[PDB]
Amino acid sequence: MKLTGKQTWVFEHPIFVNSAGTAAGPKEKDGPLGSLFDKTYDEMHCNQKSWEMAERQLMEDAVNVALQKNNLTKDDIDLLLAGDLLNQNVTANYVARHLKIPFLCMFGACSTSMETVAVASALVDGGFAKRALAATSSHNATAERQFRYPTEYGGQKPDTATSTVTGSGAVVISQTPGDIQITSATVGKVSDLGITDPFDMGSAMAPAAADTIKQHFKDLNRTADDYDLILTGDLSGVGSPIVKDILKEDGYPVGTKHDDCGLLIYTPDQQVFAGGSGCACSAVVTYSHIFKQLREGKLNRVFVVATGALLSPTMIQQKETIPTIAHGVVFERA
Amino acid sequence: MKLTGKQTWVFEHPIFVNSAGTAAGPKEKDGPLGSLFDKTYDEMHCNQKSWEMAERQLMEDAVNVALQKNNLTKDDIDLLLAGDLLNQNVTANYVARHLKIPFLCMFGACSTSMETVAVASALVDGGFAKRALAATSSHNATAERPDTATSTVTGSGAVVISQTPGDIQITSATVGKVSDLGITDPFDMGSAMAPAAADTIKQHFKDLNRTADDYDLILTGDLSGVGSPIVKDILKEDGYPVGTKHDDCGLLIYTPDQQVFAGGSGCACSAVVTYSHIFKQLREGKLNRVFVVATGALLSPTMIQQKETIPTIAHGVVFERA
Repeated sequence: MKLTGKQTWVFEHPIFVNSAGTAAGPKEKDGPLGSLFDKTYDEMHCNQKSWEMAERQLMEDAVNVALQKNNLTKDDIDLLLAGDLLNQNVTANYVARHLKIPFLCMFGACSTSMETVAVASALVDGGFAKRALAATSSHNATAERQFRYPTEYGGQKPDTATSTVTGSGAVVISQTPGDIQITSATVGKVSDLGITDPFDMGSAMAPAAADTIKQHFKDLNRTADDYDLILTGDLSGVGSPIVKDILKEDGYPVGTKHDDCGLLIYTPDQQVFAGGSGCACSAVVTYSHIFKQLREGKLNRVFVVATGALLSPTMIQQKETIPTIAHGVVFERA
Repeated sequence: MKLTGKQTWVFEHPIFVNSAGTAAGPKEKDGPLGSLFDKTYDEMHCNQKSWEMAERQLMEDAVNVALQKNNLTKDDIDLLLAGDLLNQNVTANYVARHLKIPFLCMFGACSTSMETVAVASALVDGGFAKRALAATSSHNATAERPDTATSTVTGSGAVVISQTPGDIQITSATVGKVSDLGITDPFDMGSAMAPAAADTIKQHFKDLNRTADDYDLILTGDLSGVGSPIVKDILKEDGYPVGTKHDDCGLLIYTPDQQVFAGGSGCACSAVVTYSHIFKQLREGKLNRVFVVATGALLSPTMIQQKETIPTIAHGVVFERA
């Protein structure tokens, strides 16, 4: 079987990333990775009438640029796996309306990034799709109309807070040889240690990432030594240290091989509090900077773990806790 | 390859439904299928403090009853594929927190029913999971937050899928694509989803070189009173008449006396009707090959506020009396 261990998929047929596209907003463009994005904007509106339309334009760009690079058209794709953090997945659904590609709407909060890639890889390895397209997007303002710090009460947004990344990433997956190769994926399970504070996501998601990372090592009988980098989605300032401790306390120290996209996307000068977040966070950083590091040879085997928080206002209203999840995928220099 | 045609998956290894569980609310319990549900309630609250907790209890029931029937425990499951129509998928996420089974949150409006089952079948056939659990739920109250309107079904259905022999067998699935003819009226879903169902049904026939004659029944999710006639016309106008082999869950779940307008709707609509009544018909032999097509409308208030249209989609799965 392809299922190895408890939660890990090891693909039999070689699965590769044929092309990757990324688009990002102004704050991203001016960040330390801004020059690596395929498309950028100076205005959050992205030349659109509304925030929702902006996020859509971001995904449109990532998808088209990805298809363009591999000299492909929407008709060369068999499956489309996408999802966004805004309810009903408006972004993906409307973009899918345009692509007219058999659509499988995914959603795992800010872990959608790797969810879509993991299942897409499995469907291409299982022979259900010759070519698959996995995409995700996020917009600072759209996510703000859904949830925001109630300033009207005079309090101040805590340092534990984070800032949603404005951008989108898309990737093309198939059995056709490429520079980057997807070798395994670990599907995570829901974790809930009891966190209730909706403003400290880092500490809430840390356990989920550690769980998935730990189960992944055990499933493949591997350790941190088997990777050049263990990249986490958006644990940011608060969660990064916490995940490194839990891993160490579990006998699987990640040491200095760990890093987080939310810490790489921006610079501590762009007033982004703890660090970056959002579905687009892990996606834009991986599809541009970590794919590149891998192509250039600066890296060989990386483990990307997108983390997500499944918390709604109505639930926190009923004294419920904040469940979290983490999904991981292993990328390697072909 | 397993991919046949444009959008259809034909599984190589035999995939079966080992067990199915369903739970429903009062209006369902008193309907013409009420006696077939595993668990029912007389109060929409389902002995819970809030509507959200009620829906959760509904999914808990369906999952446990399904696991109970096949003498299984949450630890016997490798993958959990569920989704609900309320934003952020609160129901599935919290239920998943309890099952602690590797979770893949799905969402395709009222088509989630078949989406979860189709991808679950593919992951079990591809060898990524020995046992998969697909579930969906819907609650009339959480859903709200003329003669064209519909009424959300209160209930939940769950199924267990694996390569271990069972009474019902899943032989193929057709993944649908987004359709948008231009409907903008958020109160006539039947006419908005009809095209999506017709498209998926048509592509499915062409992919497998089949016709309506190859099925004893073509079941649609919740086209209801308005969409059912429309889908039959489009199919006829396309050279693929479904004739009298068509029926809709929203027309079977309730009786035109329970004041449910056009008919039933919601993720739970197609699920509870299929996992109880149509699985049973198949076990008893009253049916042999059925094609279930769950349809969904992807419309939000904020989008309709910007003069946008209503995109829809339909996913189908072929269940066969093994």
